[PDB]
Amino acid sequence: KALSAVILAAGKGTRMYSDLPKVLHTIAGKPMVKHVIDTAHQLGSENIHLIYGHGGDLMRTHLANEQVNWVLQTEQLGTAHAVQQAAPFFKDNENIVVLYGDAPLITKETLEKLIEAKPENGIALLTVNLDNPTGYGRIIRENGNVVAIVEQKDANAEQLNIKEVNTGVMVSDGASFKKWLARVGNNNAQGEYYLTDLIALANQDNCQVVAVQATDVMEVEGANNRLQLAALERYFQNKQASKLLLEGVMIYDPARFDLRGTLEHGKDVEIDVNVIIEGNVKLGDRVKIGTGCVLKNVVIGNDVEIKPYSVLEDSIVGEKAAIGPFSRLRPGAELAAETHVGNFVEIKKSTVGKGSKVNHLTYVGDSEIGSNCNIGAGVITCNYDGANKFKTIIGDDVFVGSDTQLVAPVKVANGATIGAGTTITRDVGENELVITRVAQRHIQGWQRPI
Amino acid sequence: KALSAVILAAGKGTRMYSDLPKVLHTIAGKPMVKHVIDTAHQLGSENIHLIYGHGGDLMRTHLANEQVNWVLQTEQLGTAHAVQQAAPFFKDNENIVVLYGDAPLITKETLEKLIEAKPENGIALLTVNLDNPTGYGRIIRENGNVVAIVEQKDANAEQLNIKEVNTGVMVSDGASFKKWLARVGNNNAQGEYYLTDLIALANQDNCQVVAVQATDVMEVEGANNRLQLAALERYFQNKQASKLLLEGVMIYDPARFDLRGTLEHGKDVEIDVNVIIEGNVKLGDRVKIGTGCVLKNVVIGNDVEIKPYSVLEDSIVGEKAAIGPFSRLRPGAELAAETHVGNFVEIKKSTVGKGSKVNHLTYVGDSEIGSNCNIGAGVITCNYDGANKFKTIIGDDVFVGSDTQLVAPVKVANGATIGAGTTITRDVGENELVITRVAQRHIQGWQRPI
Amino acid sequence: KALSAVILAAGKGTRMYSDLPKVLHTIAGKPMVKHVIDTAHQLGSENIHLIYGHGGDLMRTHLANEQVNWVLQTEQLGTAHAVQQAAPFFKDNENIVVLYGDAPLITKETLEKLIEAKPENGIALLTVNLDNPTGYGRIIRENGNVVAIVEQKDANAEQLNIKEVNTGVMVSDGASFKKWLARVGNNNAQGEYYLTDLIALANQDNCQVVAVQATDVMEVEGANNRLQLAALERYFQNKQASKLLLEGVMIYDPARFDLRGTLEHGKDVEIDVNVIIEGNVKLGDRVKIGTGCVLKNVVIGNDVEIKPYSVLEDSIVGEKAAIGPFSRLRPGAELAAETHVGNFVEIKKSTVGKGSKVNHLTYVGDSEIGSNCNIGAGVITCNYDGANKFKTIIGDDVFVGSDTQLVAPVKVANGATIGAGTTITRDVGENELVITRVAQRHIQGWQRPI
Ligand SMILES: O=c1ccn([C@@H]2O[C@H](CO)[C@@H](O)[C@H]2O)c(=O)[nH]1
Ligand SMILES: O=c1ccn([C@@H]2O[C@H](CO)[C@@H](O)[C@H]2O)c(=O)[nH]1
Ligand SMILES: O=c1ccn([C@@H]2O[C@H](CO)[C@@H](O)[C@H]2O)c(=O)[nH]1
Repeated sequence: KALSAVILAAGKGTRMYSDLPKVLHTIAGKPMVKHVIDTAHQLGSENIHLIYGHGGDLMRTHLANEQVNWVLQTEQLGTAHAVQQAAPFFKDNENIVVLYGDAPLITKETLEKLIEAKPENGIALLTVNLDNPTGYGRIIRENGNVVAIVEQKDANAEQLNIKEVNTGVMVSDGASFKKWLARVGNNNAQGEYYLTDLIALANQDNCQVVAVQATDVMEVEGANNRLQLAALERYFQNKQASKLLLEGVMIYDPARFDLRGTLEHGKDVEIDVNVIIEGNVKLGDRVKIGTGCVLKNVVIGNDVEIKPYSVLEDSIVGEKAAIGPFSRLRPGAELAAETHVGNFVEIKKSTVGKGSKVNHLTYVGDSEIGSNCNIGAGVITCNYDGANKFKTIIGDDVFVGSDTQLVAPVKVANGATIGAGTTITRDVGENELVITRVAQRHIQGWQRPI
Repeated sequence: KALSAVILAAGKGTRMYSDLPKVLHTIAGKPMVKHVIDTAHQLGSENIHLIYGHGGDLMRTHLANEQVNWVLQTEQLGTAHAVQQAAPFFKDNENIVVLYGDAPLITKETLEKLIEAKPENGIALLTVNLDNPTGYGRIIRENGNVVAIVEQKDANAEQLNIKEVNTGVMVSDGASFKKWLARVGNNNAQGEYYLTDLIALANQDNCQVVAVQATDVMEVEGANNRLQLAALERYFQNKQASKLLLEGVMIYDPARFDLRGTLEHGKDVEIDVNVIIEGNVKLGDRVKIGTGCVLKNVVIGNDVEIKPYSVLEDSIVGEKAAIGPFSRLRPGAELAAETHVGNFVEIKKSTVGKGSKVNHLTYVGDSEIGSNCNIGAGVITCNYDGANKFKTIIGDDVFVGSDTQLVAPVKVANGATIGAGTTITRDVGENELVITRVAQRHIQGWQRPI
Repeated sequence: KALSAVILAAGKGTRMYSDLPKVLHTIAGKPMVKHVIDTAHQLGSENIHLIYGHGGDLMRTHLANEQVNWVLQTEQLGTAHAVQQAAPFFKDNENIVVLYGDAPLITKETLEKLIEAKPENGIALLTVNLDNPTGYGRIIRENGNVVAIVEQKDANAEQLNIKEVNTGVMVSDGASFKKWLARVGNNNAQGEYYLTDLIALANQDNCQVVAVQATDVMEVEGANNRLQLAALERYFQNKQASKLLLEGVMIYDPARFDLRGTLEHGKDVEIDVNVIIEGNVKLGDRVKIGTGCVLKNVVIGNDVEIKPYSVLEDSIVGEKAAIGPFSRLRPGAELAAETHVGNFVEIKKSTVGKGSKVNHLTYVGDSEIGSNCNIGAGVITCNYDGANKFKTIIGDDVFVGSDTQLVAPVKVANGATIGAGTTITRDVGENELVITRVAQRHIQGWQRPI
């Protein structure tokens, strides 16, 4: 049958000591709540009811394009109250899964088991075994069913030894939720309407609740502060790295690798220590990434080596190119096959054609460079003082001598040769040689401070 | 009552294989002994007696400004002998705490408990529970008192199972120390005067010794070699990072963060992987530090982003500034609000005014730059060959074209415009445009090696 | 008696998802099989029989200079079959040790114990204690001898509890191997000729097999995929770092240090976080390496500081030199004593004499620079457009003003002085001052876009 999700995300997150609400803090570059939404979506959720409250404005700006039902909870009177805000929108005969916006590691596969285990008119409850279950409600199994969740202060001696514990994530049909939520009270030390009480209410109705253990403890872990969040981050990165290693990516040290987005890869890819991969990155076969590199939204072709301490964003690199070390590709950098970009070089919004080299101490911006060009050390594309940023066009087989300033807008045609120390403001023709006539004063017998 | 400390720091540290004495090796950028001195000071110690010996000269040069009594122990005849060197300076009715210069992680809070537990005319002894106590003297409790410390080779079968062990750190009043130290002998396998024997001597006098367990084992851990020192370092950094995370600083990976000094911070600070913070650093609200950055003695204002692989020392950065990646601020760099410093830029002992940008391949040294200036790619401030390093003064709203050499001393007044490829040796006036007249030779039909 | 080794290395390594065969994947920059070969050599092996098959061509190109007997196994019919391929070459009265090309951490010291324990006409079998031995053949000791290796599916209840397990590495004399290998059958679920069966065959002959436990479990661990390989890598680096720390090298964080080759060092060497050492590196006394540095095949003299994010390859650095941060030494860089190389500087195949400084934004290639020179910011050595790369010769006590282009081939004699913004194409004489005569246009009252 159909499925929808409710995600509890209204919390202030006081112990984060932040201007943001609890669930907006990122794991691997994405808000915690976004992880949970995505997981709900790939589960097949038809609707996703997002219970929000604190930092409402920020939730709306940060998650503006999310396909969720925005359910504003004006006061946090308990998890049952929270879910009840969305209950009018539950279809009677759809399953509903309740998830928490501050528990981002929960997997599709665990939630599929949970949903599959749910008996008709009953509940499937996700539990977890802890080594120290102190403080948490103990699962009481009679036969293969949960008959009680006994809190810390009520448990007798033997019940205290139970390691199976309640996570609060559960599945039931919409009609059952509507019925039981109306029966939850707040007669307890905290004065709150707890979703937990649905288990007792289900048992009152002679309805079955079945326990499903989560395989991994960290899966169901929340973060109330940034220390806990950093542990979740590390668990997430390790799991991402392990998957990549098992797919055949050589990662020299998985504890020193960060993926913040998606990585598509070929075979025999080698990624050295302290690399960060951000947004959507695609690497071909035999790509080697040296230590310290940062790649954000890039496509790298087969057989490319990126040497250490290179930073690339919104860029495309063709096969057999060589980049680095200390290279910078800024958005719109498009390097063709067999290009060479070297140390202390910055390329911005420019195309560089096949075989061309830009190997030292150079800025190329808003430019088109053709094939088999030689851009010397110290070359700079610049503009006049004024308005917009105009274009430099360099054709094929051009030599640009070291320390040349190319003053846009200007065009240098095929086969041209420009001498070192030149300032180019006028168009250079095909097969034109331009050299600077220097005037020098030579003084003999100049003794330096000895 | 009053308190003073004795710190044992005379050891050669042979297994460090170093020219330095044992306690001078650093943890988080500070000599191990300096950690212990600081802790003794914040404990409220009136005097701090530093027992030193090996590497005496180096101890004096490295710790010249420390407020300690320099007690030179000519021969290491045992820990009791060491403490006895300082005993003439103990006040009869002050408490004395004995600490070790090679155990830098001991905390104020543990030492406060220890001092509080000390019975009148008695001793408080710091103990620790080990899982493998082999080799260490076992604490023998009869009632709530220590009656013996039984060494490895003397313990019977059941005493060998005791996990509580002697650390050697202890508190007693000055008069008691003077009395008992005179009674310590060296009749043992090593021929040494052990401070340990004070427990036996106290019991002989019908004086009470009380055990106080250290909460954390690493707290009381010493370092005899650099492997052990690296473990202490890692424990220290983890503890520093955890504190920061609990105060609301987002540290992407606490195992890849180093603090070597003090960090003051606002809210919503984000610190990426592999950052090093040195000396005194102050970060405002919403500061983002990218991967690989090194900040030593800097003040960073609100809303500043430092992009990856930037190195900053002795510098000030105003609010909303943007630095990096690959930027270098050397001592005396002062960047105003809303400034921009980009890749492969070095700024030394210079002020840069509000809104100004220095975005590529540039060296600015000994300069004053005003507000809303545009310093082009390839610009260099330089001096004549000779003596001292003179100043370049650039006013407000100045455009400096790419690859300009500014030859100090020189002044460029408000609103001036300098063309690319220029050498400025003479003062430029207000609203003066200076462009270089190039002479070029153009040769048509120059065929390059095809 | 004499010794030879057999190394099993024929495997395809399907789960690496690579074009390379299993054993060619690197640990610390060297193929796994190369580790095992080296270990066999330092053990004193007279012959090393390398059983190879899959990726044969790549094995030959990658290991072309290895002193091994190339034994091509056309089909992998089991470990006994593999060893039998080399058996015709075993000397009757030499010991033979069988090792695996995908288990690179096995040590000389463990293998020496194994060989020493081998009884005459018997076998010494390397075993290991696992906490979860499920799936592995259990060692059955009767007295001090192995009488059976009982596989998982045959073991009774009590045998399943045995933690001692078979590794497959073993030593026996050549004659015994020849005899027993001919008697191994393939009557089993997998249809393979297992080397394991030698233990049963030895017992049939009333020959003694003795177990020798490996001290470290990781020692005998293989890698079937890149996840397992990364764990081996991390174990290896940690062990290398621990050895260095115990020799007196200060490594700020051993988990963030990589050695890929050999390191020779003096005393009081300090290596900050995230350093990579490759090939053969030699560091003198008091060398400090800052964070992020990469050193490949370099010699560094006493008292050199390399500041953060410097990359050095095939270079020599004299005593008291200062490099970095953000410096690049490319192959053939030779820096004399007391030199200074600064940020965004690239030096390639050049000698730089004593006391000389090259501190910013500079490329020096194919050059000789003498002593006490001052190479200004923005200086570039370049060539004419044409063929080979010619040499720039700068003598002693030369000042080269900022942004000078030195156009090879050219010579600048002792004591010469070159002004900023100069293009040098002609030889400069001793004590010659060369300054550029600029022509500038000055326009007063030029109002910039306000
Ligand atoms: O009324 C509530 C109660 C709890 N929760 C969320 O559910 C999680 C578990 O209590 C917490 O993160 C909390 O913010 C809310 O969204 N609304
Ligand atoms: O006579 C001594 C004996 C020991 N200690 C120090 O006390 C510590 C514990 O023995 C060691 O680090 C040692 O250097 C000294 O300063 N003087
Ligand atoms: O016939 C064989 C059987 C196994 N092995 C190698 O021995 C190791 C243990 O089976 C594996 O890595 C496998 O590749 C081979 O070289 N030849």
